[PDB]
This record gives sequence, C-alpha cells and structure tokens, in this order.
Amino acid sequence: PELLTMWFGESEANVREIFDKARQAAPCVLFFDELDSIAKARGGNIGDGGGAADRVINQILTEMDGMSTKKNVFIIGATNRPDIIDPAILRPGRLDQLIYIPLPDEKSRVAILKANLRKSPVAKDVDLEFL
Amino acid sequence: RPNRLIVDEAINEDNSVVSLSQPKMDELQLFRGDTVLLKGKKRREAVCIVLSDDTCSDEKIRMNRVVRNNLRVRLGDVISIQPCPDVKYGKRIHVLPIDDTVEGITGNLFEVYLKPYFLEAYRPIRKGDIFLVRGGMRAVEFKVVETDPSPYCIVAPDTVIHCEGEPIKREDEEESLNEVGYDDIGGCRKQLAQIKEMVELPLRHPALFKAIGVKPPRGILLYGPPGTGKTLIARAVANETGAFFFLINGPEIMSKLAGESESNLRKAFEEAEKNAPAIIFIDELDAIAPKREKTHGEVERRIVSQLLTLMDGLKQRAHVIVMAATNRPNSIDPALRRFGRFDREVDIGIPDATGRLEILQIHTKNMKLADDVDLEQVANETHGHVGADLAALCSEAALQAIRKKMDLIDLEDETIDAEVMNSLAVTMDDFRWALSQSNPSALRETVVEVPQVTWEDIGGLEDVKRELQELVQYPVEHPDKFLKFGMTPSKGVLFYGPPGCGKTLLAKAIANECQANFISIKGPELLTMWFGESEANVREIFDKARQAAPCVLFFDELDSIAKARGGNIGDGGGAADRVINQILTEMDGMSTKKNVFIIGATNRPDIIDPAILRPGRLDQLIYIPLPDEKSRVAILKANLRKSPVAKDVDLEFLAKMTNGFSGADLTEICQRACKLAIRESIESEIRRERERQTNPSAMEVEEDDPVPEIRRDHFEEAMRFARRSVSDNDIRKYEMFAQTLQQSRGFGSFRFP
Ligand SMILES: Nc1ncnc2c1ncn2[C@@H]1O[C@H](COP(=O)(O)OP(=O)(O)O)[C@@H](O)[C@H]1O
Ligand SMILES: Nc1ncnc2c1ncn2[C@@H]1O[C@H](COP(=O)(O)OP(=O)(O)O)[C@@H](O)[C@H]1O
Repeated sequence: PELLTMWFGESEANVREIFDKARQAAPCVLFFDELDSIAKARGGNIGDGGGAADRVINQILTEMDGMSTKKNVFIIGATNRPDIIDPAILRPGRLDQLIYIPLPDEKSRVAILKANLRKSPVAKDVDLEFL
Repeated sequence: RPNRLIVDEAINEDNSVVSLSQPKMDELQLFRGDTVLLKGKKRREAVCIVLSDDTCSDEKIRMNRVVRNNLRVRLGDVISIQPCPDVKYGKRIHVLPIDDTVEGITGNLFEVYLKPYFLEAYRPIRKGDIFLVRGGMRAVEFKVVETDPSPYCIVAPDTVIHCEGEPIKREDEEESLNEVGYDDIGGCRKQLAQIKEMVELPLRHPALFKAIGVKPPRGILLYGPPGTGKTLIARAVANETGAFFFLINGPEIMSKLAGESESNLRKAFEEAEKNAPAIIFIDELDAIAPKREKTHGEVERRIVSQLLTLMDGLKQRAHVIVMAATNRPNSIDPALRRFGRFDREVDIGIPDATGRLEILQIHTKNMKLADDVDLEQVANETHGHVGADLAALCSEAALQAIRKKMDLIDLEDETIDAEVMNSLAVTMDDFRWALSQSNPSALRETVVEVPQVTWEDIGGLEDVKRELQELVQYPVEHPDKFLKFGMTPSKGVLFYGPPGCGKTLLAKAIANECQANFISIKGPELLTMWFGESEANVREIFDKARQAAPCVLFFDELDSIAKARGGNIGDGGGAADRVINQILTEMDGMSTKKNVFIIGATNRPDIIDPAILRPGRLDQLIYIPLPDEKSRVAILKANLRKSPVAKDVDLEFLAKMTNGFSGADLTEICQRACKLAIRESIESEIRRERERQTNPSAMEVEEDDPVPEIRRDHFEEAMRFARRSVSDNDIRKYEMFAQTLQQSRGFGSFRFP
C-alpha cells in the first residue's frame, strides 16, 4: 500500500527519506513487503502509471547502488509471483540470493499448531499430531 | 449533621418545587406537599414545597434557577434543610415589578400575570424574594416588599393583593434571571457534560487544586459549523460557575491599525490575569491565526507569534482558562496544537431531530401557542437546520401571526396593552408558511446520528441477525473473556448478494440496536474523491468516525471502483486505486482498542480486488439470499403497516404467486396501489364540485366520501405489470462465488477424536 501511495503521486522524496532513516539507525533490516504489487497493478487494464513505476524502481536501484558496503544495512524483499518481477534487480550488487520457501507438511504442521495454540487455554483431549 | 446537601439542576419547571430522594425523605420525617425552610450563604431563607423523585441521589437536591437566585448560591454549593410545618395564612401584600422588565407594557398586570400564577397554586411566598412569571411575549419578574404575617405566608384565595406602585430598581447584586444558564442549551448534552467535567474543578475550587499540585488544562477548542451556539456554551459556563468572562473578537483585533494590535491583546491577557478565575474567549480563531500559506503579509505572522508567546506565558500559577472557537480544525496553524497550548478538542455537531425538538421547545417558552401546534412534526420536517435558523423561524412566525391581525388590535402610539397580546396564538398555517420561506444553512455536510430503524422493520434474516449480533455486540459487552481466551475481536464484515435485499436497512437496524452513531457514505461521493484529490477526503472522514466512537461506518457500493474502472476508459485507474489504497492504509492503522466497526456492501463480488479480503482487514463474508416464498408476507406487512391497510388482507395468492422478488418491487407495488387510491379520491372530489356548481344549497355537510380505502381492486390494478427486479442468471453467478468458498469448505467430515 505504501509503495502504491508513493506511486500515484510523487516517487522521489519518500524513498530518499526512508533510506536515510534506515542508514542513520544502523544496524537494521529493511524489509520490502509485496515488491510485486506494482507489477500486478500495471499488468491489467491500467497502463498510465508506468512512468511512476520506473520512478520507484529507479529510486530503489539508485539508493541500493549508492549504499557503501561498510555500512550494515540489509535489504529483504518478498514477492508472491517471482517471474513477472523486474530482472534488473536480480543482479550482483543488488538482491542476488534467492531462497525458496515451501509449503509446510506433516512434521512441520504439528510444530505450527504447537506454536499457535500456546495462547492461554489448552487442548488436553484432542491430539495435535492427528490433525 | 443530616442537613447539609449539595444543589443540582432540576427537571420540573414549577418554581416552588424541589426533588428529594426517598431515603432522605424518610430520615427527615417529612411528608409530601409540606413547606420546608432552606438556608445558604449570606443568610438567605426560602420557602418551597417538597416533591418526590427517585432519580436524584441522597446528597443530590434538585432545584431550579429562581430559587437558586433567591438563595444566592451556585451549583455544587452546600445548603441545609429544616422542617417548617408552622407556616400560616397571609394578608395584605404590595407586589411590585422591576423597571427593566416592564418598559412598554401599560396593562392590567393583576389580571394578565398574577391571577393565572396564583390561581389554584397555593404557592407560599416570603418577604424579600424575586420570582419570575411567564406571560404574553416577554418575561416579567415581581418582588415582594412586605406581607402579613411577616415574613412567611402562603397566598390564599381570600387575600388582598396590590400591584399598584412605581417600578423599583435593580437590587444591585445582579442576579439577573434574563441571562443564560444550563437550561438554555439543548441538543448538546454529552459535550456540555464533558465541558463541566473538565472545567468545574479548576474554577470552583482553586485552592484545593493548587494544593494537590497537578497540571490543569490551559486551553479548549470548540469547532463546528457556524451558528451552532459555541459562544452560548462559553457564556453559560462562565455565568453559572462564576467567573469574569472576557471576550476577544477576531476581526475587531485584526482591524486596529498599525502595529498597535498586539498591545490590545497583551493588555487583554494582563487585565484578565489580575481579576479572578476567568474564561478568555477568542472568537473566530482562524481569522487571526490562519495557515502559513495564507499569511501573505507580515503583520499576521507577528500577531500569531505574539499569541503563541502570551499563551506560553502561563507559568504554573494561573487560573485563567483560554477557550477558542473555530470552524473545521484545518485552518488553524499546526503550531497551536502542541502541548501547553490548545490540546483538548470538543466537537459541537449539528443537532439531530430530537435536538431540534428541544431547541424549538426552548425558543417558544414565552410564545402563546395554539392547540393546533405539532412541534414534533415540524422537528421531523426541518432536517438540515441549526440553532440560529430555528430561532429565526420562531421569530418570524410570530411576526407573521401578529401581522395577520394588526388593524383590529390596538396599535396605540408608543406602547402595547397586556390584554391584546394574549389572544395571539400562532397556528400551523403560520408555521407551514414559515417553512415555505426559509433557506437552510447546513445542507451539504456529513451528519452523524442514531438511525431510527427498529429490528421489527426488517423481516426474516434470522441467521444474519444472529451473526451480526454475535459480531458487533459481544466484544463490547464481555471484554475480559476475549482477552483471557486469546481470541482477538474481528474488525469488519462484507455483505454480498442480489441488489435490493435490504443490506442498508440491516446496517441501520444493527446500529440502532447497538446504540451507536451511524455514518453513511455513498458511491457518488467515492466517485467524487476519485476524480481529483483523494488524500484528505479519506482523512477527515476517518477522523470524524474515530472521534465519535462508538460508531458503525457504512461503505455503500464499494464495487463502483471496478464498475467504473472496468471498460474502455482505463485512464482513471490511478486516481481510482488511490482511493482503495487510502482505505487500506487508514483501515490497517486503526487501533484494535477503538470500537469503530466497518461494514462493506457489494453486489458483484467476483470483480472486487482480493486485497481487501484478507485477515485483519474486512474478512467475514455474509451472503444475503434473495427472499422467496417464505418471508414476503412480512415484507408486505412492514411496508403496508403505515398506509390505512386494506380489507381481506393479502396473506394469500398475492404473496404466494410471486417467487423471486426483492423488496424494491414490493415497495413500488405499494406506492402504485396508493397512487391509484389517491387518483380515485381526487376524481370523486372533482366530480363533486363539477356537479354542485349548478345546484342550490343541498344541505352541504361532511359527506364527501373522504374515508381512505384501498380494496382488492387497487391491488389488481397493480400486479398487472410488476416486473422481476432481479434476473434469474444473477443468482447463478452469486451462488458460484459462494460455491468457491463452500467447495473450499468441502472438507467437513467428523474426524476421529
Ligand atoms: N440550545 C441551543 N443550541 C444551539 N443554539 C442555540 C440554542 N439556543 C439558542 N441558540 C441560538 O444560537 C445562537 C448563537 O449565536 P452565535 O454566538 O453566533 O453562535 P456561534 O458563535 O456558535 O456561531 C443564539 O443567537 C441563539 O439564538
Ligand atoms: N424488510 C425489507 N426487506 C428488504 N427490503 C426492504 C424491506 N423494507 C423495505 N425494503 C426496500 O429495500 C430498499 C433498501 O435498499 P438497499 O438495501 O439499500 O439496496 P442495495 O441492497 O442495492 O444497497 C428500500 O428502498 C426499501 O424500499
């Protein structure tokens, strides 16, 4: 939502201020949730906001290129659809490593339930492993 | 000491009655209708008649303004009650009026005023008091100078009165009952309660407050549409609590020439600080402290800086309270809303129908109404008006009534007569004309109020009623269990189904049952904030919604985004998703504690962007089925209850035959049946005059066949062209969108324990 907010009007000020805030508070783990939102938005009938999409992607690319490697500021991005994203990002000096996150199965699921149902009551009757 | 009690505002209008709670009534061994002696500051004694009331507490005595001005006390003071059953009958009196309430009367004050007041009243009186009697058009107050036996006596049918004598002057202790009080404000009960809560202690008890050593409020903002009566509220508080109300105009200070304007403001603050606990009222704050962009000149910046410095110069020891009045809180310069300066904000909204009723009731206390007055109807008809407009309405209705009959009454040369200004009875023909010529001032504003739809208005939909009652009522009624069980309450509900199934009625009904403010937003408004600016238009709406909690915000036709974006235009998509992005942004940011409930409505759910349908956001979906032959009988009863019903009723083929009708076509069927009835009635009337124009006196009496009646024939002339509002194919697609979830719900078999 914030990415699209700085996609329908201005594009430059917000990226500069957010990267400055991230750099000044080092160390930090900057997070870019739903990096595919712009690609999903402009992939439909809408075909006018592409200029601002170039603006946003260019800002992200430029103030990743301008970050000194001595400063400890990571960048993490999560995308639901990887293929339609810009392949310029997946270049050395930018987001390079790709980690695949599978769907939890069986033995992971019982741990998921154990973590979730800590809550305050209990379930001493039904067996977690069965479900 | 079982005598000391604290005074409080009463409800009864009679001057010589007070309200006591039953335990104090029993403990003091006093009976109903007797006389008791009351005493307070400055050694003032009064006589009154005890009346019962369970609402007041033991320490709380309810008593109205005239007795208070007799006792020379204020709210929250301490008075003591003593038994007085020895009061005897009376004798010669010399009741006299005051000069500044009798100018231009010149009438028989004995017959017009005192006789109605003392007739079957048995009101006791005491020497040296002031009592106010309501009459023809003004307020008249009389004073007693002596009586026999002195001072106590009760007016009896067999006593001698004299209203002859020159008017006396003011007692010189003010005590003017013609000023404002708490009874002159209506429709703003909650806001007045808040103001009393946050102002009464620093002004009434300064010594104890400075003893405790806690920071008092230094500024209060009142913002709302003009004419709602903010200055009235400030004046009422200042007069009743006891203060030195000092008013500072905006334009008057602004237009004072050269750089001398600051000197007046500084002198005002320095003079207010040196007198007493005061209430400085800065009127039209936005006139002298506007936004930074608007301050083209340089004197405005100097004035604003002077105001800020003077406001900051309120070091600890200061009983001065600054109150400011303004329009919407966007014109004020942001630097004024820091801490130490104006921080508290109170919203004085436009009154609703009930509030209009109390305003009209207040403004016509003097006027002599007729027996044809229907003030509740006028209040129900006058939506979109503020206090000043209703005051002007009453005033010019009185002028119309006096104008209609003025030659016959005595126009004299300089004064009036009391008798002639008593048959003046304003009637509904005057008020209808008054409404016919009047321009409302508010109109195009968002209105928040309790909807009047009751659960019985809607028919059927028991499952949806149960789900809504579970979802909205439960979190606010038993909060502890939610916290103790891990469960974290839900935020909103999205409705979907065929159009015309009554989603808006259900939302209004649930808002009424939950007893919370309702705010409705229409599709056209969303389209308006589409084309152009969408930033603030989704900002002040949420600000108002959050400020007036508890609330049930309703979004109608949320699907218009895809309805208009979808097509051959495609260029409105940017400003389009601006709106949805703003909705998501300030709907994911609301605190879970806030009890602001969001409800969405749509009829083409497949095209809604699935970003909204996520956990934390609007998640629960309730399907509203198209009513069919189960419940249309209830719908028809609901929408034909108001009309003068019919004979033989439907209950039958009328409802039975139709299968697949929404509410809209049933309502239009009712409208068409009533239209046919009206057409028949008017045609019979026109025939009656077209027949009697050539006839002599035919003992013309009330026989005109005017009794309303809508027989089966009218309904027959109605269902001959009714149409199926909802097409059959729509059901398929809506139920397929439901089937997506239901097939995702397919796995439901009971597993092993
Ligand atoms: N109970 C009431 N609520 C609101 N307004 C009222 C009430 N009683 C009287 N009024 C009218 O409201 C007017 C207030 O005038 P004004 O000071 O201009 O209001 P504001 O300054 O808030 O615009 C008075 O002239 C009075 O006639
Ligand atoms: N008990 C009822 N059930 C269903 N509809 C009703 C009922 N009573 C009245 N109606 C009609 O339903 C309409 C409500 O429209 P609304 O539900 O807002 O339309 P939409 O569902 O398209 O938003 C009213 O105009 C009214 O004429």
